[PDB]
Amino acid sequence: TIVTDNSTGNHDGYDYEFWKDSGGSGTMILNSGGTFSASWNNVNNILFRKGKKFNETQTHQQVGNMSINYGANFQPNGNAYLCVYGWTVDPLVEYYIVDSWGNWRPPGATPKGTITVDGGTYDIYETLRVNQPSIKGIATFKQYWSVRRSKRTSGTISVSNHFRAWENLGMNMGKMYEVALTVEGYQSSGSANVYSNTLRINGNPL
Repeated sequence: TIVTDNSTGNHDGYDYEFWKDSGGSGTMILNSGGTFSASWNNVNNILFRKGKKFNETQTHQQVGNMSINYGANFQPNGNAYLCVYGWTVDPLVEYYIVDSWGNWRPPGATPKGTITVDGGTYDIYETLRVNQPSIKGIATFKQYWSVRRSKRTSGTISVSNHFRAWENLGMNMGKMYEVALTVEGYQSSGSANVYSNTLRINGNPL
């Protein structure tokens, strides 16, 4: 069913979220299980995601091994990411595992290292966000990034492998708040059809 405004629910067992600030328009259509499609037009910032929200009490190791099998028809006109996305609390952390992008490879900082995983190479990045909107109000928090060296819009993302690698370069993780397959748009238009999206925990689908 159709979402065109900030809305936070559950659909076919996947937690979904549509979030946009002021200006432009967006349409998220909710489909089977993890799938969805998105259209956005002249937005500042928009996020469409479908994944799992957590109760905020366990670390990633406790939650188990996570892996995402997805496929997407990704068509950005401008700045947009296709990625696994989410947060930890304590420390507050916003994180991105980016598999494809529009005209600009994020996040424009200095790579701290690389992980090679799922058939490709990812540069790793840490950035700082100072008094910014967050899930826990206006806060100061870090962003962790793994950004693929070349664009890909289907395959497996071994989410936990990334986390291990982040902790290994001393980028510590808090307690799981969310992991989700995300389309994010910045000052762009475009559309994305996420025809496939299965989150597995310990080999266990959703």
